[PDB]
Amino acid sequence: MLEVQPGLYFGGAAAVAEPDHLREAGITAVLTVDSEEPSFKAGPGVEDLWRLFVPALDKPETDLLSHLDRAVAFIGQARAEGRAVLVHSHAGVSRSVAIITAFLMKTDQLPFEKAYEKLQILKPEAKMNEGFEWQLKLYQAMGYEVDTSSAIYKQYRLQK
Repeated sequence: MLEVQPGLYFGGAAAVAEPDHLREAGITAVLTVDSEEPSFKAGPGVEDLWRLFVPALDKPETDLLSHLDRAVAFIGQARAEGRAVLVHSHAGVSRSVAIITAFLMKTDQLPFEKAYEKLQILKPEAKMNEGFEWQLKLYQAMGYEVDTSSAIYKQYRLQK
């Protein structure tokens, strides 16, 4: 695991491996970006845990742009309701980061590279593939928002 802001963390397998390790941090909401949606062990607090699953792989033609709005609102509402959010994936380097960045970006209208920086800082390991990169870049343009009934969107999706 690893923090990004007060009540913002991100990582991989060993992060959401054992949920008990979570109650340590004070996390009661978990956003997941992985090949398959996860299972958690019976444990205490696991049932009052928020969960949002973004279906994605680390491949460059994985549609993340269509989840950026929802993933950001989740982390947003999560915080507005109290809890520590954990954005994770098999290795919290691309998928995870990708969205972490996206949040940082929208929240304070930040230029892709500006927000992606603070992440490069915190984690040098940060290697977000090019697809998520231009998808995020594209987000800047759209106004850090995604108008599904927009020609840019409809085309983007058309291809992908």
